[PDB]
Amino acid sequence: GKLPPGPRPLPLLGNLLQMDRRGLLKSFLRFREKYGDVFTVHLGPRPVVMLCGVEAIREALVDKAEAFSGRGKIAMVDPFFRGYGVIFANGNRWKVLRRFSVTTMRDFGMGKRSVEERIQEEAQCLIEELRKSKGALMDPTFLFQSITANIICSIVFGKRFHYQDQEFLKMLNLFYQTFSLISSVFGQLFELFSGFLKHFPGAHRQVYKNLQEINAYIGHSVEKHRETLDPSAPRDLIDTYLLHMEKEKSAHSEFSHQNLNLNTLSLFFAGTETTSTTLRYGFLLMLKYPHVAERVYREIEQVIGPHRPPELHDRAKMPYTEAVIYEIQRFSDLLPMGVPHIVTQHTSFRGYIIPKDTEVFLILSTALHDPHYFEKPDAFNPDHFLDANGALKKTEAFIPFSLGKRICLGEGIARAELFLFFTTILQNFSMASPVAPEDIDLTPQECGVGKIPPTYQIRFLPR
Ligand code: HEM
Ligand SMILES: C[C@@H]1Nc2ccc(Cl)cc2[C@@](C#CC2CC2)(C(F)(F)F)O1
Ligand SMILES: OCCCCCC1CCCCC1
Repeated sequence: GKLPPGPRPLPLLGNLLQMDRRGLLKSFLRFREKYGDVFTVHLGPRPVVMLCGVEAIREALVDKAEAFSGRGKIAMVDPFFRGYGVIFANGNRWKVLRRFSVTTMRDFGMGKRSVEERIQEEAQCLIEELRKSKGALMDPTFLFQSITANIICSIVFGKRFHYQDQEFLKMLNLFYQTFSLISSVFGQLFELFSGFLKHFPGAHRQVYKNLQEINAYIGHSVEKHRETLDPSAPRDLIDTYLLHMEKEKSAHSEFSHQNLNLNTLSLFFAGTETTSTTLRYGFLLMLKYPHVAERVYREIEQVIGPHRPPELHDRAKMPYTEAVIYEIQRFSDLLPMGVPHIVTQHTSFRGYIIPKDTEVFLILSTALHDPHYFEKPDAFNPDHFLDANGALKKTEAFIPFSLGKRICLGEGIARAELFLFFTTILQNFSMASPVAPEDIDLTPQECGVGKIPPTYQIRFLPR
């Protein structure tokens, strides 16, 4: 009837000396073997409760939704955010920010374009730039970032940036580096001992300087918007929000500038670096499994044809591609420990008691890798999402977007980018590398808050 069991901690160090040099996750995986699906680890001074397996995670996020809906914090970025912006917002600030953030994808501008259409145009620009490389080896990183970021900017600032633009390439670089520093080994140790490390040089200081610098750009852009603002013809997200700041009198209110900047920062960042990451991994996987690429190509050829651009409508008619995409995300396993939650009350769980405000990780990646749902789960295989006839077999253990109240509000957009971008690129190209399939190493560089694929060279060969 106490906190869940786990390794016995030491005062001032916690469970430091039972961890696993590999990582926070590899550590937690070892503990799971000993203590089962629900257990307690002391990350430095605090207890944090781990939940593993799809049954436990659903039980928490869905069945006990009200209790498990709070947001914890990530030590590396907390000094920057400190509770502002939808990702790290709690209580009413979150209720407000979330509602707003959702109803501004799901509610699109009267005259302005569709979400699909924004993506469909991007994809073109992209193919019209892959051709302009005339088949050269390149690192796709900067481009995969470029296309996903332009989808947000489109909604947020009402516009896009050119792939060969400088200030733009500098920004996307601040994102990439920040995300990787958070996912770094220091970044993990920082989770454990931020209290002490705060006072010394290290990545945390860079992640701050980066966040400040992006936020500065957003800030200026907000100022520019406020000047040219038209009360009865809003251009984008920013305009919409500036018009809710119509609530200047109503007295104690959640639409601060701090929220504006921080919220936007929050979206850009999440919407840019996670899809881009998935795509990046997608194409590495295609290099290692050309048979899959070819079989996806065939379906595109057999359902869409070689000319007309793919569209969302086609998705129903083409299961193999969908299954491949699902498998990419499942295997990409982008947010292994999800993002930290907290319990909003003294909370009863499988006979244990988790006190109000205890941090709770939902080890999402124990779901995606459950052997009971995926034969040989360590291995990349589209079959995982197909029945006996090659029809799409959805499964309730596929939760890369988490569940319940906090669940990704980009799911719609992401699943649309992954489909359109993937199939459009493949429609017009085929993949080549100097490296052989047998020799392609999938092992990530960085494996922390986020799984970051190893850095690779690829070429795009017109079809
Ligand atoms: C395949 C790509 C993506 C994956 C795997 C993914 C995954 C996740 C996960 C695991 C969470 C936290 C779940 C939890 O709270 O327990 C989350 C939340 C969030 N995602 Fe995504 N995401 C993706 C793409 C996107 C996109 C396209 C956007 C659009 C802006 C986005 C914006 C957000 C935001 C703002 C949150 C915080 C939601 C909240 O706390 O209320 N993400 N996502
Ligand atoms: C789902 C979510 N979105 C997000 C948004 C902003 C910031 Cl600073 C960090 C994140 C965060 C992330 C991420 C991966 C790099 C894209 C994080 F790191 F805080 F956990 O995850
Ligand atoms: O508040 C905790 C004080 C002790 C911190 C010392 C550890 C800091 C992280 C690396 C190993 C030593």
